[PDB]
Amino acid sequence: TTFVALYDYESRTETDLSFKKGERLQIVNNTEGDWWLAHSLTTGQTGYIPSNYVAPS
Amino acid sequence: TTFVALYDYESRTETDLSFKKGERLQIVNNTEGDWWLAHSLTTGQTGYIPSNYVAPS
Repeated sequence: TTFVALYDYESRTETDLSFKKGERLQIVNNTEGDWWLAHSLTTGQTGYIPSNYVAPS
Repeated sequence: TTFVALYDYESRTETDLSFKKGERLQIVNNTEGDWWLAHSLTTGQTGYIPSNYVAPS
């Protein structure tokens, strides 16, 4: 339930969290679900999606 | 391996993918892992993190 960072991470956008190796993090349950990097076979566009918006074929 | 969108999603940043209900999506394996919304107990900051950078307490 409480995780520890193994590496530094520097934020690349306004929505991600920067953290330093050793920081203690708690995951936030939320309605979007985990986010996955995805590719649209319909549009050819690519980027992150909220997993709770999709289902398997 | 191939997912279907259950809902429209409109992109909120430059890194997320917009898609319409019914679109067909493939997930992209990558080194960051799934992303989780997280809260830093060290800094009080909050936002998304790459899951493969952390481990359980």
